[PDB]
Amino acid sequence: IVGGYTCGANTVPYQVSLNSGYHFCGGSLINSQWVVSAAHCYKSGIQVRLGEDNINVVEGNEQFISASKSIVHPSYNSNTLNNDIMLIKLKSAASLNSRVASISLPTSCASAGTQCLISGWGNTKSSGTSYPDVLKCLKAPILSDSSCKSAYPGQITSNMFCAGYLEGGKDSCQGDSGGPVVCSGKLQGIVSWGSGCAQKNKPGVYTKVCNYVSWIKQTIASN
Ligand SMILES: NC(=[NH2+])c1ccc2[nH]c(-c3cccc(OC4CCCC4)c3[O-])cc2c1
Ligand SMILES: [Ca+2]
Repeated sequence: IVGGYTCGANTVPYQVSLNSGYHFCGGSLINSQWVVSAAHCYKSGIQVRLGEDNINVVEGNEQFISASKSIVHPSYNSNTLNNDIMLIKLKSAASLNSRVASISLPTSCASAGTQCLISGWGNTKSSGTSYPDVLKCLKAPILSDSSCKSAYPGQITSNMFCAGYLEGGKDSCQGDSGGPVVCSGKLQGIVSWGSGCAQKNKPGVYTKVCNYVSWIKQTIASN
């Protein structure tokens, strides 16, 4: 996160770290055995880490659970990043409490102007790499489709939305991929891509979760 602040230990209880010997993406806990992330974060050998704050130290509250299966959306296109969503089933259910909790799926899409919280252990510099130890947060508004599309002409599909600041300085970045964009207590986005990080007129692009609520439910129900 660039231009973000320290969230505070466990203040974001649905945030998970996807790890394979190092943190590479984020994800959101939606129920004791399922997490939602970005299809582009897929790999084998993923251990899901819950109750994390500082990713390099064990401080208590952490639950490390291996992933049983990752389900990349059947229509994910790695060249356009359209349908950039994946579901991971955990080997065992997580113990939920106030430090580890799931987040709710939306009943409706959100509108431009809605303020959302984005979190992650991704890069904090726009020019260079600086990865934090603790979880960073950023409050960002969903942008209008005309501003999104004027920013990335021909690259936005209807399963994407832009959120951020066109002046630059505050944005999500690499390492945050796969994680949550929560608005009014509902998971509305998944960190997906953008051009550089916190650059002027290049806001972040997120996977529009409201368009997959039925797919997520049908898939969890059949697995
Ligand atoms: N400007 C933004 N709001 C933004 C948001 C998410 C991003 N993710 C990335 C990104 C860049 C290089 C590699 C990535 O994923 C690989 C790391 C782990 C496995 C996949 C990214 O997600 C850039 C990037 C930029
Ligand atoms: Ca830790």
